[PDB]
Amino acid sequence: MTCDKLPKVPVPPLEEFIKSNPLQFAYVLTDTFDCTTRVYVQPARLSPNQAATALDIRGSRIITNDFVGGPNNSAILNNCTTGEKATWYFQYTNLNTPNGSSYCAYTCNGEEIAEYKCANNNNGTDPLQKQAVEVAKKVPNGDKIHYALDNCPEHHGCFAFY
Amino acid sequence: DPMTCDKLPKVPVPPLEEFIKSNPLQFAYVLTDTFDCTTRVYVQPARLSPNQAATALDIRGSRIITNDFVGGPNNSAILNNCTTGEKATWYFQYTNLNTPNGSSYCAYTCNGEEIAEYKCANNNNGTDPLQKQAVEVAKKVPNGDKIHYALDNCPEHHGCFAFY
Amino acid sequence: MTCDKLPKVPVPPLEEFIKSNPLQFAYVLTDTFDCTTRVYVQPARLSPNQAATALDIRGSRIITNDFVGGPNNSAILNNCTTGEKATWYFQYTNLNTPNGSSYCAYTCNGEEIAEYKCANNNNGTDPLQKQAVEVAKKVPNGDKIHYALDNCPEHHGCFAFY
Amino acid sequence: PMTCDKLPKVPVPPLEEFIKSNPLQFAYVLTDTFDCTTRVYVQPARLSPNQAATALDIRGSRIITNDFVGGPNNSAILNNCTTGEKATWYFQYTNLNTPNGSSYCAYTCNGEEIAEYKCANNNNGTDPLQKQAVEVAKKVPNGDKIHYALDNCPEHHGCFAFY
Ligand SMILES: N#C[C@H](O)c1ccccc1
Ligand SMILES: N#C[C@H](O)c1ccccc1
Ligand SMILES: N#C[C@H](O)c1ccccc1
Ligand SMILES: N#C[C@H](O)c1ccccc1
Ligand SMILES: N#C[C@H](O)c1ccccc1
Ligand SMILES: N#C[C@H](O)c1ccccc1
Ligand SMILES: N#C[C@H](O)c1ccccc1
Ligand SMILES: N#C[C@H](O)c1ccccc1
Repeated sequence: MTCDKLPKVPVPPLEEFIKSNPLQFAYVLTDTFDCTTRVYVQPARLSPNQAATALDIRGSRIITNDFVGGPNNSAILNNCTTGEKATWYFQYTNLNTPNGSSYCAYTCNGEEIAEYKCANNNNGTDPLQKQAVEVAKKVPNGDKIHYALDNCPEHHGCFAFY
Repeated sequence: DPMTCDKLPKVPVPPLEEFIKSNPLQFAYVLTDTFDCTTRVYVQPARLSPNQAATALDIRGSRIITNDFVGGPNNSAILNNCTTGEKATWYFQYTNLNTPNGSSYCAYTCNGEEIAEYKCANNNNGTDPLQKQAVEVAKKVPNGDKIHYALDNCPEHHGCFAFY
Repeated sequence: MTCDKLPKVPVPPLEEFIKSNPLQFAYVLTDTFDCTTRVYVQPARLSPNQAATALDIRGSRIITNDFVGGPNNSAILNNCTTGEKATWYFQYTNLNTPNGSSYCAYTCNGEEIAEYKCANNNNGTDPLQKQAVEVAKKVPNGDKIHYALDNCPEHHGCFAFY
Repeated sequence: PMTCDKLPKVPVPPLEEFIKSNPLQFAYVLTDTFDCTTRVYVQPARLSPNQAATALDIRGSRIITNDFVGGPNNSAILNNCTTGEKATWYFQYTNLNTPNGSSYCAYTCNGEEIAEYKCANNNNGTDPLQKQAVEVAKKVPNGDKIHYALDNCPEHHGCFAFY
């Protein structure tokens, strides 16, 4: 199983992602997205390109990425700070079930997995996440994939932010 | 024209949904320099949130301030700084969400008779006439002289419309 | 004619300002000092630095700055709420004439005028005020200088305050 | 027993005596409004037809203003510049511009109880007259509300008399 051979389910409508807000990454690859909250934003009223934006929030820090649909069930991300581009795919999505939402996404380095993000708002109770993670772990560099929520800063009265 | 911060208008908090449909907004006028060059995103409570508090995100480049909020009496929103634990009682001077010309509002929090903070948000490049008259009224209360235009000389973007 | 090259008359003795109290600004640059009454205050008895204070009063709002002499006939202001400093000069003073008092003061942003206050207590009848305003308007940013006393709030029995 | 209508009514000193005292702070007041407050007196405007002086009551960034003219029985009649509301005030005592500075205590009455009380000084409350005046006014009806007005005041930013 090489990264480029992973499932690429269709991107849900943006409204499905927004109804899921907010989410937390239960499993990631690199340490960048440990202890992170995901929020999805519609495009600004006056945005000429009408791109949506993904917010990755870690305490007082935030990574932002505009995204648009691309070929082969892909999302193409534009890093708003650096202009860096990346092609992402969904291994699966399971948004807005009666037990909440989960998904797992990935970007590839040819055959290696460059980054992995599994999000949920049900504390990892979705059976699809278990299965997806085990499958992702056996991809080249999938050894790095880890539970992302172990040693996270203490909160000060907010549920989803610190 | 109301004289002190305690006497400003307090319109009903619109349903969260009206705010979320306005996402994202920018702050055209603020009181302290904390909220210059800032984009606001409203977020619904997490599914498993015990208190069902919504969250206001104040995003300035690569930095974020977060505040959970819930309804309070007299059309108040009570905020909880997610990083500090610090509480603040806010009100809306006016809201004008989701018009054919977009959304604007102005919100504030008082230190008694003075204004401690002020946030005028819009997604229509400051063209709502309500916003202009709101800013003029707020400036006249104690400490209101610090309220200023918040979007001069902000950093350059890298491909994104609403973030940098 | 740029702001850094405007006239800089000697700051009169404090007593001359206090004998003028209260004044109103006839012409100002920003909107801040519209519909505003100026009162000058002597240092407190126990003040170590013996700085005098300028009070800018607009309804129930007050802006306060201690000030002291600086070089080149400057007044250095200390905003009492922030500790921010600003360097002011007098374009002219004409205090305590038989037709009352007037002056025009200004603070620069290099070659631009950042703020302008022309005060009087004679309903703007000092011919010096008209010439001074005409000169300052020609300076960069000075196109914003405007008459400050149109459509001010109505009073409830007091002459100088509302 | 001492009631408000029966307190001392010393003559109002000339305005210049108050202006020479500027600025003052209130060490004792009745209502909450006049805590952490600086008092500044202003002469009438040149063009003011009635020539009423003005008292300024400044608390941080907020100012209350009252024109005043002398009335009967050593009274000052105050005109709130924002409401147009009138109040008759008196001085329990004045001690302006001694070699130890200035102090006074003034009051206004709701019949036999005291509606407001303002004890000003520019000497950190060291005038012996001031202690005595306060003890007396506290025993008047409602005078139990009179308190020290300078306990937990906001921190300053380089000015001495304003914050
Ligand atoms: N999670 C995650 C990815 O970075 C992602 C994928 C699609 C759209 C936005 C963001
Ligand atoms: N899992 C789960 C919660 O609903 C949750 C917790 C933190 C951030 C987003 C969502
Ligand atoms: N802080 C701030 C915002 O403008 C705000 C956020 C939620 C409710 C009221 C006001
Ligand atoms: N005004 C306005 C725009 O719609 C706007 C611009 C930047 C960020 C949010 C919103
Ligand atoms: N008018 C005016 C200025 O703010 C100013 C100038 C000199 C001294 C005090 C205040
Ligand atoms: N000009 C003039 C008057 O004397 C005046 C009017 C209002 C405030 C200060 C002074
Ligand atoms: N202190 C005090 C009162 O407010 C007052 C009394 C007489 C004159 C001016 C002001
Ligand atoms: N008493 C005393 C102080 O020195 C003081 C402080 C502020 C204003 C006037 C006077």
